[PDB]
Amino acid sequence: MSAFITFEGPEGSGKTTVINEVYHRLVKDYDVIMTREPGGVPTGEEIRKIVLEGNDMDIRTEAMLFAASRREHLVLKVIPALKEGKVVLCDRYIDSSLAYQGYARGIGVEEVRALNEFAINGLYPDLTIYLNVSAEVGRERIIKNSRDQNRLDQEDLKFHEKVIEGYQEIIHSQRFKSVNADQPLENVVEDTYQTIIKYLEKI
Amino acid sequence: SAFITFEGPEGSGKTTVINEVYHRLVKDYDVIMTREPGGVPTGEEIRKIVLEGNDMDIRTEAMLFAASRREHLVLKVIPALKEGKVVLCDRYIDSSLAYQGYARGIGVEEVRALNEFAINGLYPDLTIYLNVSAEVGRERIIKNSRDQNRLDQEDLKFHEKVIEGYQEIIHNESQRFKSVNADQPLENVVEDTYQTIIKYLEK
Repeated sequence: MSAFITFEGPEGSGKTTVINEVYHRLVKDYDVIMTREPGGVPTGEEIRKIVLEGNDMDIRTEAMLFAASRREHLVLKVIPALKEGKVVLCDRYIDSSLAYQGYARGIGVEEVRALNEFAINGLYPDLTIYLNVSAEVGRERIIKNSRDQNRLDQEDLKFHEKVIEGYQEIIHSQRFKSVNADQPLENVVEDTYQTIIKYLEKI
Repeated sequence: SAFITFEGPEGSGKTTVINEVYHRLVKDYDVIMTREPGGVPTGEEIRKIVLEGNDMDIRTEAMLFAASRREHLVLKVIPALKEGKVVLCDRYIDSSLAYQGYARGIGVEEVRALNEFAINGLYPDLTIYLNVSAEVGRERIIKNSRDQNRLDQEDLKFHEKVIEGYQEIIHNESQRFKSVNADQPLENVVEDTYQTIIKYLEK
């Protein structure tokens, strides 16, 4: 049957790699799609461009625009797939907004949750993989992946720590499954894949 | 000194923009503009090998363009930077990544490795991305083509892929990147680019 599976984690958690590798394994046996907001949905792309073009934009305005883009992605892409009985793998969803805008940026987690409950109208994921990386491991991955940087500055280090603190508060319901993302990526992929098959096959 | 690159797909107004921005900048800054390989003889000779090729392997092409890029860098750009000049360049590593790495399918991590070898740590201080939507870009190309009234399918698909490659590169949110809305009339694209550059130089 259908399943809406989201992937969450801070920068440096291996998330992009993980979702892609898992998608490539799952597609052999499941009617699966992989997406990331706005996912090619034109209204979502237009909304997101307003944020990209913003100049010192108010963070609550940004959050509302992201929530609107989220809804467009959900109604025009995700829900149609779930109605066809597909497995939908989504790279970031409500929890990202809560950790980044709510906690790290300081709007407030409850405030951003209220906004996002309006946007999703009850459509919480069936399963959410939290790629649980420590700040230090994540930092090295971020430096490695960053084309132009060899060390992170203090502002970036602190923000990364605050995002992790936020996610830790959020994950402390049954939809969340944590995977140890401090392991080599090959193991993070394997643990994630096994977590998902157990959910899908109800074993 | 500042090394500033301009990037964007065909139909982004790049040629017009760099030329007009340079004209204004010359009045107030010690600045030069160069079109890679910039008349550097070795860079030109290396490039000619590609231009005269017959069904040449794309990796061979990429390595030759990288060697040509390095000659431009060591013989023309770096000496100008060392003299305190601002150097505007019409294409650089982001173009190779979007075109060769993503669109032509060599692989982004592979082209990144080659780019890194070629530049030996010399990243732009500032990169202006002329962010055009595929549809406006398409229409600009048709407008500027004296021999075509419509683009063929293959060319449309390739254009879309290059834009998608650039979108992945700016999703990385590196501070050197600054996105300019290239869907606007060119007069506005020029103005926004010029204001972006002066803000950086006066910081």
